[PDB]
Amino acid sequence: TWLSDFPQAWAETGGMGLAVRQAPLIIPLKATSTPVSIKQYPMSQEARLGIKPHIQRLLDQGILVPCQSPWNTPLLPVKKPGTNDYRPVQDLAEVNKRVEDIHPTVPNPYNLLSGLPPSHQWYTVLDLKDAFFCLRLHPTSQPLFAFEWRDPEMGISGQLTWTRLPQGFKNSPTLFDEALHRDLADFRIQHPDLILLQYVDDLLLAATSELDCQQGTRALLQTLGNLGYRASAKKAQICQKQVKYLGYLLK
Repeated sequence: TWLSDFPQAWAETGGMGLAVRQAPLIIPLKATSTPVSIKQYPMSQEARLGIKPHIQRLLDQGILVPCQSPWNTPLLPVKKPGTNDYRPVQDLAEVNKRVEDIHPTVPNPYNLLSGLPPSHQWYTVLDLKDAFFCLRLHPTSQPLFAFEWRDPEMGISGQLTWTRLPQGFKNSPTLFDEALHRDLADFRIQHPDLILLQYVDDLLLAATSELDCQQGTRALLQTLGNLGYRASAKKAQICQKQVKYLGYLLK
């Protein structure tokens, strides 16, 4: 129904996204910042083989590429509770510390919803999958996020780094919010009878009736697909009068 019509708007059917209108991002440093190289902490064999699959996937998607840089931060295998699944988690504290700050133009998780008029009772909530990875990193800033990766009988031994905005980077939330705000501006002007709330990668569309919500959602998904974003079809809440958004429950 809603999936078949917009295959490029869903993560499950469109694959990894890529914001086609966003130029590669350059990351400004603080004036006195200098490169930091924290060597990779030793890792249990179970851990390394545990994250290999995630690292390999990332490399297949071209999100990770080999490199060599004077920057380097530790990669930590984070054991998922209950299961024997390890997720690669990088500690960018030392890098975040050296990057120039950005003043979040982000409204607020509360004052946001409080603006919603009671006149719009129909909602559609969407969360974008791997939002940060949809924004590319300019090759000049890529070296900042480098880390070590080695695996004997695998294929490589050295440093890897990201070609997309990484997790753990203090400025990703804001950078993605601003980018998505730029990409969805026209949508707003083209649909003044709809209310569009957006906080980083979580979206809420409000209409004055089930019909407008239906048509508004179709237009939104269409727009997200064209742009290269991907929402979670699994967690989507389409044209409902009661939905949960940002932890809050609406009725």
